Amino acid sequence: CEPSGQPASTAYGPALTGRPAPLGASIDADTGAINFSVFSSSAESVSLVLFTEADLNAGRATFEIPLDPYVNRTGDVWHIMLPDLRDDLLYGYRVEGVHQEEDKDYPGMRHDKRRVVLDPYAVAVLNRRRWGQMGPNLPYGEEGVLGVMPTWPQAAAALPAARGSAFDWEGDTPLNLPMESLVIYEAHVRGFTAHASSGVAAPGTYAGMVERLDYLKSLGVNAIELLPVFEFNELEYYSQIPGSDQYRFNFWGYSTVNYFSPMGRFSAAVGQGAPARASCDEFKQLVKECHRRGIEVILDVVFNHTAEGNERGPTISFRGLDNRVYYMLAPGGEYYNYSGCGNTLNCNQPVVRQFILDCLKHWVTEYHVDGFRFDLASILTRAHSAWHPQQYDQETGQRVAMSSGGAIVTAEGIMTDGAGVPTGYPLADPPLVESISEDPVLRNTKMIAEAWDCDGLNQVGAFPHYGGRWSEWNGKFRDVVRNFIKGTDGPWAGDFASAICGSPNIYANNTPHETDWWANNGGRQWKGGRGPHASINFVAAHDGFTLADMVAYNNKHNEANGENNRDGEQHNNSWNCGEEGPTTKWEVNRLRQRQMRNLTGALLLSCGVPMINMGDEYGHSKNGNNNTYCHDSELNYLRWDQLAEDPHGFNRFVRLLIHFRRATPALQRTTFVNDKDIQWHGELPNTPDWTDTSRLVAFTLHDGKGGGLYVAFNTSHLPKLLQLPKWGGRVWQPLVDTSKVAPYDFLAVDGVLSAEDVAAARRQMAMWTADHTYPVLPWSCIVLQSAPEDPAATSMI
Amino acid sequence: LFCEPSGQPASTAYGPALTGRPAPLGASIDADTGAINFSVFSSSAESVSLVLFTEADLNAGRATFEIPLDPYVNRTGDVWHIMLPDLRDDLLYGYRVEGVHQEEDKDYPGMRHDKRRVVLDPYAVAVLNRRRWGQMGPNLPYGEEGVLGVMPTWPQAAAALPAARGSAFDWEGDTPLNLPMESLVIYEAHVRGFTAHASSGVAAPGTYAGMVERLDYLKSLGVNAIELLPVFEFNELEYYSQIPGSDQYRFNFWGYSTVNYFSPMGRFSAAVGQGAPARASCDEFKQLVKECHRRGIEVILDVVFNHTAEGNERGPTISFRGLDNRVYYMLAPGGEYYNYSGCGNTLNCNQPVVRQFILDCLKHWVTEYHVDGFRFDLASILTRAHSAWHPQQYDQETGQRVAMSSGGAIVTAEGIMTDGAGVPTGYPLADPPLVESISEDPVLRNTKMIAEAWDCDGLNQVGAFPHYGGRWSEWNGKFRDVVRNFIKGTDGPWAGDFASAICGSPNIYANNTPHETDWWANNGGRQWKGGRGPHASINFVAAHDGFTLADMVAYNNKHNEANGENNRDGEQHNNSWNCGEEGPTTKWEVNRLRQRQMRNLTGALLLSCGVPMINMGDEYGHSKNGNNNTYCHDSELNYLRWDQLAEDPHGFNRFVRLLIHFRRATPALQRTTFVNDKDIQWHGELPNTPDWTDTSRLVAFTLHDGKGGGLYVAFNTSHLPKLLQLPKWGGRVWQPLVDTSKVAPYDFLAVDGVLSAEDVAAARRQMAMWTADHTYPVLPWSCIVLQSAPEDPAATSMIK
Repeated sequence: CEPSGQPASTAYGPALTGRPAPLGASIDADTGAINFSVFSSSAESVSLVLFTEADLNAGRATFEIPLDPYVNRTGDVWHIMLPDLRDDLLYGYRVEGVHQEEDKDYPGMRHDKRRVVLDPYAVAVLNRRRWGQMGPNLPYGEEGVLGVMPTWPQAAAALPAARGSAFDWEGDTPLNLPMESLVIYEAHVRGFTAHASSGVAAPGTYAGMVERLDYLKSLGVNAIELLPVFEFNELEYYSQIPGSDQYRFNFWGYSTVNYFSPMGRFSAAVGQGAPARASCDEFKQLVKECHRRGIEVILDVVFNHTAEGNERGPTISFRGLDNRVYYMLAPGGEYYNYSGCGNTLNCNQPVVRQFILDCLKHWVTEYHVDGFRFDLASILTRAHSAWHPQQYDQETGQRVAMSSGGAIVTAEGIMTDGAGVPTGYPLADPPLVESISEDPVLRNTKMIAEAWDCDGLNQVGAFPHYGGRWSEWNGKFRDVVRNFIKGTDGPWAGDFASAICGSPNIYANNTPHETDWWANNGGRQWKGGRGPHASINFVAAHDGFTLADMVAYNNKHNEANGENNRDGEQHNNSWNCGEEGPTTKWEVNRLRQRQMRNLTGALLLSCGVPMINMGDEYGHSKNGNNNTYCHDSELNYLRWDQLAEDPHGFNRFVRLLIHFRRATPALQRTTFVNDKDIQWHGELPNTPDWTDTSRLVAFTLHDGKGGGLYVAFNTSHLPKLLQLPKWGGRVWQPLVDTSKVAPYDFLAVDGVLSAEDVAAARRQMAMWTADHTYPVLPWSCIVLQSAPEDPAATSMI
Repeated sequence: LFCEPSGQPASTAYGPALTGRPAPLGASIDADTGAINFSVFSSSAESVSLVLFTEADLNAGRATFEIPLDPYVNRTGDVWHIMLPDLRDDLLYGYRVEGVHQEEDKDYPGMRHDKRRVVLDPYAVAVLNRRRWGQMGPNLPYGEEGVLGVMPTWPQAAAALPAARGSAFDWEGDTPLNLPMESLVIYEAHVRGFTAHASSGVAAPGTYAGMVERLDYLKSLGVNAIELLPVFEFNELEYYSQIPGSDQYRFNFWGYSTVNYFSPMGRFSAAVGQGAPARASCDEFKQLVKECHRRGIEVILDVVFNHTAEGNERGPTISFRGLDNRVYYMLAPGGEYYNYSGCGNTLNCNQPVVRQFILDCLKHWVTEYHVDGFRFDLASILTRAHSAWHPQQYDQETGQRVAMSSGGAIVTAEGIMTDGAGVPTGYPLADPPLVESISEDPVLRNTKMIAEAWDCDGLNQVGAFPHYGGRWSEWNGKFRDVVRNFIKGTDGPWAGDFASAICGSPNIYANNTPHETDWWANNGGRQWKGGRGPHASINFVAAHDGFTLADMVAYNNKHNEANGENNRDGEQHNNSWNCGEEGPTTKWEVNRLRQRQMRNLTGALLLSCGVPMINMGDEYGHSKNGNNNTYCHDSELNYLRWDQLAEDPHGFNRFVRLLIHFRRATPALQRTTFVNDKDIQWHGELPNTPDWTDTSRLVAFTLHDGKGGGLYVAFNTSHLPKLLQLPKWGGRVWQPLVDTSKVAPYDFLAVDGVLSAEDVAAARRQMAMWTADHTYPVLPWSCIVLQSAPEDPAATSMIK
């Protein structure tokens, strides 16, 4: 409120002291001034820097306002208020302080007054407006020139909208659909409509996606999991791929530049010159429209590492604000690398915890988002690295060097979190995860863990989940289903039956392996208290093989990632069904058509929550590449042409199976099935094969009202005759048979089958079903429905 | 000279009688004069009178006129004859024959002349007596002086005069069709049964003309030959009486008891029932043949030359007994009737006059009625040597007949009767001159002959009936037995035997390693053992006698109580299985199994080489409630049920119809030579691995079409289902057609009023992953027929 001394300019009035809360740029409700607030415990000086867009493009600042360190600062939070500020300016911060390479008494200090760094709380960011657009060709690294390189030009943050109104939600609320009801579709914003066949107005944008959303409503999906939509740099490592005319993009976006700003290069409007805040409203429009169609939005989020990399990466934000607070560091200043990406965010140090939590609440409150999937979630359980606060000489006024550079170490010099835990140690009770799990703003927000990291920490089945608040990507489900369905000796039959049940062997298991450290110690308290809906089941996802390719290649084919690449999963549990890649051998193609459906049957006929990889609903292929992370091409694009074509009726199959699952409450459970819910069979009723050599799993599943389903997967290379369990006064009726050419693979009424067609196809087999016999082809899958016995069935149609 | 008056005066109805002529036998129009010549054989008669009737007189048991023939003028040798000019056309005729009777003089055994009777000319062109089916004859004081006729069920009969000159039937260019035997599919039908039911909806139910109105059904069914049960005049009231414990009366319904061989059964004629002259039955029958021929349907007459309606000595004297008993019937030296027929008498088939009679009869039906074939009831009797007597000798002065040693019976030294040429009477001849004549007569050379090659005294000649160079086909009783057993699932040689049956029974008609103890096959039969194709085999699973097709899958044993004889009558061993319960049931699994078994039996019948015969009603599931011998019932038991047919509740009639047409479109099944290892190949659950063991429950085969294609057929008769591995023919795929596991209409995937071409294509693509794998699942007690098509990989893409 008081003036802090800095003079007015053409763009704003005399600066005021301002307030530390809220962090970020906000409008003062009293004066209308923009209050600016940014944390840094390590900075000696801080300047607010403002840009016109032209100045920003040119690598030049328009205005600089030095903050008074006595008046424009409260504790570790710097703050200043600028009244009557031109609201089309953009902002950042020049932060001066020590640097370890210029004084080694200060490991972990990495200030650079030549940089202008981004407000971590930036509501929208501008740097480059169009996807793939290179930044300007400035003489970077010279006096007064802002930005790092053409791939990393100067970014700036948008100001709060002073005049004008907010977005009209029209009563929109997050849907709060019960977790167990979900069918999740993993999609990429750009890849969903970037392909020419998409036919939309703004290909590859938030606005483009809205235009094709009816597809996903028609497909029967009720949740979309978006790949990272937080601002990232797709030109991060832009270079020509060695031995190829293609260029290397960071396509997927698992390398976040700013966590509060939506990705501008997914915004049609920003691409066309709109103000940077336009992307905010384009994303709000998208969520609104997903909700109109009964589709939840789950954001994939990456709080385990940032785009700044290690010391050889760019100073964009955290590193130049306060490197010691934001990143996991050893006492020399080296970056712990549990993320496998160069740095590891300091998740559980207090300011960082608050940042992440504020970020999640921001996306829920401002964008009405329904859930978060946390990439490499194990990192969020690890103890942070602490440093003592900087000492200053009262006489000299000067900074005072400390023992071990002020790293809080053990007697053996090992980094510690300040409270006795060695840095990196996985916590039974991580404060961040507890905060996420218990914050009231997030209480109806779904939380999904990918419960491992890149240093071999694996917490699946015992992520700290605070009373059922977290589901987990179930990678065991993926490997089990792939092994069993291709036909593989081992324990895969038993393991598969368990997967059908929602993997209670993983989520309700209270007898950990003797060698599993986590499950025996920190994870033990978390080994129960969850039902099947904690298992996010998937057969494929953005990384790894597609469904089609899983059934077409024994080995990966990542040549397009560049000569001398060592990219992608080695152990794929795949089978090419006879020949590597495309082939005219008919028995191969017959088998692939079947195994696509068998794998999908497994996914959507299991308790827990199925996730579908974009494109696997129509047999999308990446030509055997199991790691398309760098390709801005058809390999990562939804192929609207191939979808229309549906040559062997697979998209119809998937679509109908989705809808059939949604309509079957016995598959959508919050408690595990018991011996009265499900019974196991073989070729004979109640005689399951659990042996190493098993090639058959089959089960009945009751609907609670006397009806129910019979399901069987024959993974044998031989055909089988099944004896069906006899239910008094009832017969089994055909629905799914993967041995049948489409549309008779799925006998449901639709635009292709009439109610007559279906009844006729049921009556055809009436002699087989009445006998309680059903013939099944090798590598095939059956679903039957129990119906009231009607002896007139076997008379004339 | 034939025209010189023989002495007998004119009457109000004819001119003075003339000498006449011995040939032709019967009553014929002299061309020039226009007078009626009468000629009848009798070697043993002392006196003959032509007797003439008005129908009123006939019905009142009285002659209208009588002309005694002069023995020295109106006779040449053993043929009595006389000619009547200006004969009135309302008159019918018979013969009063006088001579000796063994009851009155024991010196003349075999003689049974009775002058109280007026007998029927065996060559009668039409017969009149009772004009309505089941109408009892008039109440007359029978047995009393003056009155003709035996009893109300055997009233006086009489023969119609020949048709007047210049009035012949208009065939409109009709000829016998002369279809190749191997192309036939035969339908065994009863004229009255065909339309007697209320549901027939025809103008004249139970008649030749009634049958014409429904011929279309047969053409549409896909049949090209109808085999009519005995169409020659018989008496349906011959043993008329109430059946012990019923409201129904005993009839001779089927008609295997012939009264006159030259005359159509009058009570099958709508016209006779409506009061037309007796010859009306002739034109009505001709019309029927013409109508059959128009539709490409051949006509085959069941004929019963092994015995007659006159029975033994206790039977009625209607014709042959009263004319020349020693000639016409097979007799022992004491006058006893040989009974190889099991019916009281046995016709003396091979004696010369009788051979002439039988030949003349066959040519009559062929020439005058354009008939295409004959099926000989108990045909073995036609191979048997006859009874011979020396000619009667008379005292040249006295005149009196003279008694002879043994009654004039030509006997061995031990007293056994003989045929005159050293063969003992009854001996089955290798070369019976009757059969030789039937086989070689040029008028009959395009006429099909079919033998029921057994009789009722244990003689069996199947595989070796004297066939004169393949001129005869045979009812293959073995086919029936083998098929029945195999299909119901039965341990033994049945799989192997069933495979032989499929091939048209070469193990019977082609081979010649006769069975150790079979006397016929080792002797008279031996020259007949080979030289025939599969077309010699008439295959059947059922016939008018025995169970219907539906009753075979619903009954372990016969239920003939309603025949009055307390279930003693009928076949003892039917090789039937009730599919889990005796009679009508509510048990779904039993009813499922019958629907299949009915089709599997029919498939066996129509997917085998040889000539298949279908029994009327079996094409829709006709039942006689477990009665395997409905010989005596004039009721719905023996009537084509048009109401049940129209209903077709599990689509069985569609199945049978489509399979007949399919067979007929499949030249590989219609052969005059036997298949070899190139024409057919045998399989099991694995290709080329058939099961011929005692416990086998699977016969499967491929049949080439000689155009690169062909068929896969398989019969699983096991109680378990099976997965068949089909043989791989390079560049080709097996396509489904017939699968009795499938509920109709998917039991037969051919286009028709129910399945469109789209539906058929769709149903085939459905199975395309299975057939491409050369894997086919089959239900227990099921049958499939697959067709080889060229490989198309597009089949496993989306249907439409």
